[PDB]
Amino acid sequence: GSFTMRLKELGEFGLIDLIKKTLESKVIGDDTAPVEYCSKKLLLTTDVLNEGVHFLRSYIPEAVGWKAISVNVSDVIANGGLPKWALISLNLPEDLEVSYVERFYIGVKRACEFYKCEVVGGNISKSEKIGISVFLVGETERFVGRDGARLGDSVFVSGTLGDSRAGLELLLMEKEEYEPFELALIQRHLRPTARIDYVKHIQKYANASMDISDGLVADANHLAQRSGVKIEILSEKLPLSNELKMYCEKYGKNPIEYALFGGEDYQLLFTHPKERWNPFLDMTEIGRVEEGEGVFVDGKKVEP
Amino acid sequence: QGSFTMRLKELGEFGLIDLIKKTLESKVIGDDTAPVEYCSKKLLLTTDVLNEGVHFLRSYIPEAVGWKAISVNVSDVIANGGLPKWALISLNLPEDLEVSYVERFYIGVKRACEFYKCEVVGGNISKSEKIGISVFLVGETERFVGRDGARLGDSVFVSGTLGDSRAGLELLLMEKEEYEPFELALIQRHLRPTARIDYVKHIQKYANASMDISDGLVADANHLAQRSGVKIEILSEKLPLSNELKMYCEKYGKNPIEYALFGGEDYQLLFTHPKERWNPFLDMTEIGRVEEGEGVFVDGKK
Ligand SMILES: Nc1ncnc2c1ncn2[C@@H]1O[C@H](COP(=O)(O)OP(=O)(O)CP(=O)(O)O)[C@@H](O)[C@H]1O
Ligand SMILES: Nc1ncnc2c1ncn2[C@@H]1O[C@H](COP(=O)(O)OP(=O)(O)CP(=O)(O)O)[C@@H](O)[C@H]1O
Ligand SMILES: [Mg+2]
Ligand SMILES: [Mg+2]
Ligand SMILES: [Mg+2]
Ligand SMILES: [Mg+2]
Ligand SMILES: [Mg+2]
Ligand SMILES: [Mg+2]
Repeated sequence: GSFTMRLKELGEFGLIDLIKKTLESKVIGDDTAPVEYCSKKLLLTTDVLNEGVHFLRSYIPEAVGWKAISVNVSDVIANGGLPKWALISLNLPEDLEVSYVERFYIGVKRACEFYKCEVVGGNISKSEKIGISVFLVGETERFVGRDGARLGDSVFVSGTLGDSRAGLELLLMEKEEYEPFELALIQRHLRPTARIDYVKHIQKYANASMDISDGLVADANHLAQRSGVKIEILSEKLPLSNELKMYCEKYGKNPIEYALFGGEDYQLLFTHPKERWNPFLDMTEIGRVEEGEGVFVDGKKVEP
Repeated sequence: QGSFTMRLKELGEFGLIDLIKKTLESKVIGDDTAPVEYCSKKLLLTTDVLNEGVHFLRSYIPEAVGWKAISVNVSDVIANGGLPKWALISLNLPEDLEVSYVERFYIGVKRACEFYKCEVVGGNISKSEKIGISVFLVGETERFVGRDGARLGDSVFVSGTLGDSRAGLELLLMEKEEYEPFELALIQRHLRPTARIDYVKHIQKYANASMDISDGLVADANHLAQRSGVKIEILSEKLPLSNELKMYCEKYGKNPIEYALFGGEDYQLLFTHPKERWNPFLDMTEIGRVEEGEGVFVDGKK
């Protein structure tokens, strides 16, 4: 035995901080990395999907391809940008069916057409399990990160919350038959759609923005932390879908818990004066930026 | 039922890439980097991967792996006529890996970025069983140079010397406690290859076809040849050999020519153009010619 500090002890964000300092980096910290180029800003970002962690080999491949692109396009949109070019690095087992990869890219192709971006390259390496690393390049006239929230700002989110988590739980049940609303939830988990419809809004009005990937509470703390402010959320303001309620009804669950802690919805979390609100978009006011520290819900403070 | 469906192993690496290209209806895929039109210039996107047990061992000096991680990708950018700008590094890391490993990896990354004048602006972290390193690089150029432009009559050049890296890998594999200075040089060339950043202008201005030598001379020359629909004739006696490589072969009874022909990971350059565009102030060596036909030949044989 020797005892040496391991990554596990440091923790995810502790490691990122170490990386940021070692690099003496000033840009690291947001969903994307803004770089100055031709009077505009290019946004560089990357996400990963590993077999056994974010999907199973039994998952429909085209959906996995759709998701791989969507997941990263989500970061770009959350920071006020439009996707442009992407590369996909694949770690593949030599026993995998050729049709799997082909179908994965069919899903990638459809997502790219939908988001109006393009996969221009990538890499292939041999491995035990499937690993998917996506690199995306986007552009914007105004980058919006996690540290620009202003006190008095209202806190917004897009769509509904908790759907993805319920979808995953339903998939885990491995039932041989699901009801329509259950398939809807499963589809939302398996095939999320990045809110590319919010780009202009974020780019023009948000003071602080990011996408909800790990859950509202957890991601709201990063926002509150980087903006050095306090976030007060009202549970009864959380946008809930009928399918989620139906799910929580059938399995004796509490919707609010799914809305606050459910991950992988890939909706947006942004802030700005309530007056900038756009009723044409499905945004919902759920709280506000108050001078202070931490994230509070109905008064009590909740940590990630 | 029975599964008779084709598996990746059967199809092969390049056959897979062709299928991927076809599926995306992509016109750009195929070269070391991907050129995209932007701001009256050409941005170059590219990605390489270093996986534990395959491209390196966890026992290798971390900072060297960090240096190489950046260097191998910058090499692709350089080989297609561009300069590196921004990079992202996605890491698959075992939760029980020493933090010192990661910090030292990034010290190597930092040093390479300062040397090549580019910057790591972000990345990703994921839990895994083994260390996985995926680097993404963005470069920029005024003139993109791919692998399909070789014109007949062109001379075939390479930079530096060849076979050094393979010699270095073999020395590493001997797991000796101490190496002679010349052996450390060889090891240095395998562990910490220096991308040919000094060739950017030359490649950008006068190369009709270019790429870096990573798989090996003959192996990569073959790609250059089929991509250009030309045949490449190389003369072994012209291959650039280093004193330390020759010293190595002398000591271990090896043939420096084989190393220069098949040795991988030197990350030197392979490009073609008229003999008159030769620049004596760069260490390029003419090793062959571009003629009509197909395939790669060495001293007459395929
Ligand atoms: N999963 C993937 N998706 C899309 N394109 C891919 C890909 N894997 C590889 N490619 C593309 O096919 C071509 C070859 O990439 P490859 O990684 O084999 O070579 P390389 O040019 O990086 C040289 P090296 O030996 O130096 O690594 C590139 O144009 C690349 O973008
Ligand atoms: N190995 C690495 N090297 C450099 N930067 C890294 C890194 N791993 C993560 N980062 C950076 O730290 C910040 C966080 O990345 P992270 O991948 O955890 O979040 P994310 O913003 O992509 C949200 P999500 O939950 O949606 O995936 C980013 O600015 C990222 O570029
Ligand atoms: Mg994000
Ligand atoms: Mg990420
Ligand atoms: Mg993300
Ligand atoms: Mg290359
Ligand atoms: Mg590559
Ligand atoms: Mg390469």
